[PDB]
Amino acid sequence: MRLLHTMLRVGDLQRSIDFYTKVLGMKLLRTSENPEYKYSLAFVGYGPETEEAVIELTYNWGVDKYELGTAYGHIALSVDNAAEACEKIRQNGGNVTREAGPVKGGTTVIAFVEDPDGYKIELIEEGN
Amino acid sequence: MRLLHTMLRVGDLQRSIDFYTKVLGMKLLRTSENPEYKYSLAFVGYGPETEEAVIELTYNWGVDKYELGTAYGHIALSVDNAAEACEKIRQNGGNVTREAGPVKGGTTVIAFVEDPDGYKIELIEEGN
Ligand code: NI
Ligand code: NI
Repeated sequence: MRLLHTMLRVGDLQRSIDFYTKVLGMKLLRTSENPEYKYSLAFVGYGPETEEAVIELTYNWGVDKYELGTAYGHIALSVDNAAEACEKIRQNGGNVTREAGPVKGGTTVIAFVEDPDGYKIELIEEGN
Repeated sequence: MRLLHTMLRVGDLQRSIDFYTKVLGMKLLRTSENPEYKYSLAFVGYGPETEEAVIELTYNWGVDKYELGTAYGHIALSVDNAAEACEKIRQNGGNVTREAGPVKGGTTVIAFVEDPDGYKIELIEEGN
């Protein structure tokens, strides 16, 4: 068994695709529409769904906002360069909630940011 | 770059750990506790953190309930036997919201369940 994906509802599909791919470096793997139930999907990721976990973005026609709640935490991604991502993210209008820097008591560089819908993302700069 | 984990706040750590490991077949990869911030964590997954995406279960001391909200969707996992999985889940702390079966106009078998805290999980099956 394997973990396939994490699905998040977004208020604007393209805005989200633009962010994940252009700002975070993922690729748009596939997209679909469901006319019957009025929603669209997009899968974004760093590699093929067959080999690894990705993100499923769901856009319900006409719905631009959701209630985030207090349960869901975040998604953590390995980042090539934390500082730069924060910069890209910021200048790209986003919010950096935790500037890049070594984590408390450790050495690993991490940062926290928010996507366009306010979801939190943890960036961690990390057989063979 | 890769997806590292998805973090979910849980009302009872062991309760969550038992569900993901005993019912879903994941393994407990690591744990930690932090007095400053008052929480404990458990990482569960089908492979080590360096090979796969996993789940970060967060238990905030003395907090046993959160607001799920309407934004967060689910986590999808592959399974060998959706029907069997559903049964195991419904009988061990979970709930089945969508019985195993093919998707309209498809043949791929899927189901939707809820874990002990209400989080949705999508089960995707991989001549009887
Ligand atoms: Ni995390
Ligand atoms: Ni899904």
